[PDB]
Amino acid sequence: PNHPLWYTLCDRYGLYVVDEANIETHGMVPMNRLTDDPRWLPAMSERVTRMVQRDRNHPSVIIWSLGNESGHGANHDALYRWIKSVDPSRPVQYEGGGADTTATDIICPMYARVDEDQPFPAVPKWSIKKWLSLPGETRPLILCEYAHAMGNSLGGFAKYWQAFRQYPRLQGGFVWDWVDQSLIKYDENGNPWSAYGGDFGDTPNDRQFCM
Amino acid sequence: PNHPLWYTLCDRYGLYVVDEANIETHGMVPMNRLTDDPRWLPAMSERVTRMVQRDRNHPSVIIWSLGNESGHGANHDALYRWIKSVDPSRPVQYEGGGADTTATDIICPMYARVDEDQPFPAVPKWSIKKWLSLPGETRPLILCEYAHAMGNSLGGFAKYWQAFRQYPRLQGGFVWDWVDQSLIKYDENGNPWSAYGGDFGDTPNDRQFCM
Ligand code: NA
Ligand code: NA
Ligand code: NA
Ligand code: NA
Repeated sequence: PNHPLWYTLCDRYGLYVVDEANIETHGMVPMNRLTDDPRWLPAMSERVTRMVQRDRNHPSVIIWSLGNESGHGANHDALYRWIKSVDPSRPVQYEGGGADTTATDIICPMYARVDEDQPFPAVPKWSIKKWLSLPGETRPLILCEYAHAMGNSLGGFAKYWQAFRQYPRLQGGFVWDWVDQSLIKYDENGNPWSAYGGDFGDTPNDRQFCM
Repeated sequence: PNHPLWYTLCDRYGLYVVDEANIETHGMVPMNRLTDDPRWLPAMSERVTRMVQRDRNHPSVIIWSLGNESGHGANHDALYRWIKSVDPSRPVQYEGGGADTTATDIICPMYARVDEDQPFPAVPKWSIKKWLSLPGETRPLILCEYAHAMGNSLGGFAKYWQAFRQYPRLQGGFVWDWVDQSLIKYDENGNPWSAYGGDFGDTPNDRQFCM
């Protein structure tokens, strides 16, 4: 959840908002180790429920998200249903556990390609065109993350937009991402420069991957 | 319907058969002028019912077809349901009126392209990949006709097969077609040659389009 003024500005300037719970357990092995554990349901529940209680009156918020990169655990299904029950006005989405689980109203993959399948075990990223028509599948597809804009990037961006326009159920996506997470450091003369991972003696680090 | 021995040979050698009623009204304007007319329902009914009565015991017949290029009329819907009622063991298909009408269990277009849409009014031929995932669509797609093999042709054949293998619900198609409809004629020296439309003083004719 963002600083509260963000939603005010989105209401007034006009931007659709996905409001997302502060839950990410990416570094767990497997990713859902905590989110499938009932011991962690109370902590997770508050991050979902208290977001809804705060932001439910903002017209800019159109979709609730259960968090990010926390696998798919039973705690997600419980909290999916909680939101559906208290606020039927907004779809609920969540990418973890393969982007098309029982905890999401929207097929919301990250970095699924337009034409190319990436058939990873358990959590495949199908071609978005292919994903829509998998047997029994009927949901809209909106990428929660796509076109990773790291350094000299956005090659193939047009391929996404051609597909979005041709396919009714491909309803777009959210580019990753808006702004480089670089930080200002200063040389001996006080001149500023842009710093990334490892520049603060921080270790281990992931270097330029924050930009 | 074919010569009775055909089905016997398909049973024994092993080929899947689409058994198709002897109904084509292509030259009508619009194409469904007779098939939407209840005065023509008796004649149509016999071409469907007497086919089913004859061929229903052949294992090679896996799909019934209501005919070809007769638009989509109320007579098709009636006869679709008749077959569904008398023989639940086989899907019923029919391409007329846009290939995805209420008279077909299978999306069965003719010459719909792999990636390219052809948005004709009333009867569009969508890209086959796109067709599968149109809102509310769930049926399998098998082209009743594709890859028109007229003369020096079958350019782009590989493109269909790549799509068929990638997409579960793209389950193939039937090439148009097996054998040139050329006829032997004899020259002044009694030497045989292959003839097509117009070579018998037949007019109007459609020349080489029979091959
Ligand atoms: Na679209
Ligand atoms: Na990053
Ligand atoms: Na297939
Ligand atoms: Na022909």
